Amino acid sequence: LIVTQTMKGLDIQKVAGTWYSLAMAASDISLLDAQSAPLRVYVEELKPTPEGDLEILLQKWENGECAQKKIIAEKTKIPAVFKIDALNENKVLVLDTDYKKYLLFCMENSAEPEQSLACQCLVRTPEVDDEALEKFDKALKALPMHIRLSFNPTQLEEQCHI
Ligand SMILES: CCCCCCCCCC(=O)O
Ligand SMILES: [Cl-]
Repeated sequence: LIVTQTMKGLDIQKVAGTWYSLAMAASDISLLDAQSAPLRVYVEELKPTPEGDLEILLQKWENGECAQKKIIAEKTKIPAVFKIDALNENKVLVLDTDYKKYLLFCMENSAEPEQSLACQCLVRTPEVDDEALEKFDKALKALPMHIRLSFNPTQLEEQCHI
């Protein structure tokens, strides 16, 4: 795979707290298409553990309902890159953040050709941050994305952005 945008000097303890999935993009349409597509996940909160792992609370559509999830992303030697345990190796990379307004991250299946990738623009507040979106869109220029979604403040205050 392919994301070579990573934040230098990341302090993971400082991303802790409330986030909103303002926008999402993926390499393949089917990753985000359906309400229950695999990477259509809505971030609720980031909880870095005191040993530097990253616990992720999120919502996902799974029954005919919005199910809650807890994902644990384990630290690696690279401060901006974490690994989620599965039948396959898949990583979380933090591309950019200011901790207090926005965070840009991607998730990719490692590895390899390249294939499969989804990125989000996270913001602290249920508001459309055009500047965070502009940085998201800048980051995505380097990537082979084929679907992009964006949410309005009303959806951002609903479960699964309904
Ligand atoms: C630093 C932002 C962390 C958010 C990463 C969300 C990972 C969800 C991957 C999944 O379970 O499909
Ligand atoms: Cl790490």
